[PDB]
Amino acid sequence: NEKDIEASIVSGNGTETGQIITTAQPKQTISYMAERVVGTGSFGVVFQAKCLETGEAVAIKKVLQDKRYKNRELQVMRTVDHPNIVKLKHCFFSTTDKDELYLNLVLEFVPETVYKVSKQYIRVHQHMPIIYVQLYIYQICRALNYLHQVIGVCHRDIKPQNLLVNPQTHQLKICDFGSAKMLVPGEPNISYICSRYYRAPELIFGATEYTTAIDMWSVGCVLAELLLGHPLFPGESGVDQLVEIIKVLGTPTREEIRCMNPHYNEFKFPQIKAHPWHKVFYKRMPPEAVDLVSRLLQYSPNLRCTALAACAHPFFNDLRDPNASLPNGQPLPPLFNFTPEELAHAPDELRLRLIPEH
Repeated sequence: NEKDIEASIVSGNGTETGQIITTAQPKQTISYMAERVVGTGSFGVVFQAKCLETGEAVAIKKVLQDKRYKNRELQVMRTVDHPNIVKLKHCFFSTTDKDELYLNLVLEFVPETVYKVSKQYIRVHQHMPIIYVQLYIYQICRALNYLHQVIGVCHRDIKPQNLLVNPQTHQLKICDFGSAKMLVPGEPNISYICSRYYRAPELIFGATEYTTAIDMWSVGCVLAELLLGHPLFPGESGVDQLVEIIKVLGTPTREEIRCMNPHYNEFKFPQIKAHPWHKVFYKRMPPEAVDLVSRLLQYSPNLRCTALAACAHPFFNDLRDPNASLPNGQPLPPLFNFTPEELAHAPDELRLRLIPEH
């Protein structure tokens, strides 16, 4: 089936064009001038392109087709439609002499990432305004809710580089679903996923039956990173990453290790007392921020927050203000324009806090 298509290339240092069919009843020529790689990954590279027909700049993720492990990326991409997840526009094959097959995913062009924006603030040695922290983290959690509930998929690699940012609207969209999977109880999963800094400690203790909570740990770590202006848990390796977590949270209880991975059994380690959240962040930093960070960063995944619940956290009261705006006067992005399926997560309590009076 598939119904993915071939490309044709025009090359030679002067230009770099790829020609394509769009979709269909009569198919139509669509072309892209390639330019400027803006990221890689273990399988493929993301590069900018100009759609020669329309004019629209786009971001084409060239994925190297190596059997290795699951795709699922295209499967998810086709069937997702939400303001805070990236829109797939087209997909095609970009094969060349010998080598092998490349699958190209033509995504909408969003320039900056959270990683870039954070680097900007950090290199001026001055912290990033809370408004933005609230907007981005809120928009992650919203997207996560849709993924977890509507689509039923766990993104499974929430990291700053996988989060696009419009510098004008300050709209954020989740990127790169190479690691995403519909988590099924019973059928065991891969243990070793998610960038190490943002990796939930279930995955560290070799879990296999894990929930969507792993992504909510990741947003916990992103949020911390935005407040701290540096990675909260900068692990060098799996073991060093574990310790980095222990330095803040303290040593896990046997009950907590149960919740994380029952099969693991004992954990040979001394009992380090937790370095309290209060002394992890500034006195400046809003209590609501620390409260959220702490609820997101727990060992036991069940006690961890859910995406939609997080969205309704007091920390995002500011965003729900009727007079709320970007610091340059311009309005906030779409925040509360929920679809009914988005809010199929029952609680009316939640709904009421979630959508403001306006």
